[PDB]
Amino acid sequence: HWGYGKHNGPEHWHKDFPIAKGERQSPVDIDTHTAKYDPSLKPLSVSYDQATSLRILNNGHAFNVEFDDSQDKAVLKGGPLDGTYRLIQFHFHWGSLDGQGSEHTVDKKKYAAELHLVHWNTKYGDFGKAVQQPDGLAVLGIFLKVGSAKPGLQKVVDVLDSIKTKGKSADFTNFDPRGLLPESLDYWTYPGSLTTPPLLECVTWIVLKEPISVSSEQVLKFRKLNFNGEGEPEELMVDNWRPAQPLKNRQIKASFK
Ligand SMILES: [Zn+2]
Repeated sequence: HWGYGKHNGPEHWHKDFPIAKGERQSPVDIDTHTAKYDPSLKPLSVSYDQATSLRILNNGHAFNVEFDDSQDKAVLKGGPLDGTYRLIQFHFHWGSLDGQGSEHTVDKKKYAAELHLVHWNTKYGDFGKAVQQPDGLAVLGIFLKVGSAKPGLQKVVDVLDSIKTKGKSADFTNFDPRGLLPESLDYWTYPGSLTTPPLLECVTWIVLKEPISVSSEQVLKFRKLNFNGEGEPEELMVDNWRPAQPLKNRQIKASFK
């Protein structure tokens, strides 16, 4: 149904998913002049040494790099979080041009793309149970700007030809998500939602302050993916981002001074 076209884009989602107009929707604009340092946040802990990637899938909206989440292999803990959150997948949002593509914004600045590492709270047993809880998910968001290449992204870029169209997948084992992280783990955090239907308000967002750089050639390969299925008219997979939503009765907290 839903997508990012003219006729089915974000501004339409509310008809089928009324929480689209909810109290804790994502993404948001992060105003660096109102987010406040919070000395209570605990250090953040990204433990990806035992991550087992399995497959990469074009779902018609983005591509997901999927992990084995049936044990505590790759987990996020610390920061704002209580307990342990297991990595299930990562995906990106990106633009048709370098001046747009991110979902979150920083002082209204749009980055070229945004990476989402999605993790679910083990206290709820499965992903599908977790998304029904306000503290069910933790999403680590990382901005991408265009400049030098990101070596740890190339293995992703190089498999994209094999998943050009909706419904295609490829084996994608032994990929190390640590190669997608910036140097610093300074972050902003707030409570919000999934940014695609069903838009559930189940996410603790953790948005890193430092972007990673990718090359123009890397991003150009993202933009050659298709929203459509095999043999259908080509619709390039670009501009698969939701714009900023109202902050409402939320505060964005900073991990850093
Ligand atoms: Zn996302």
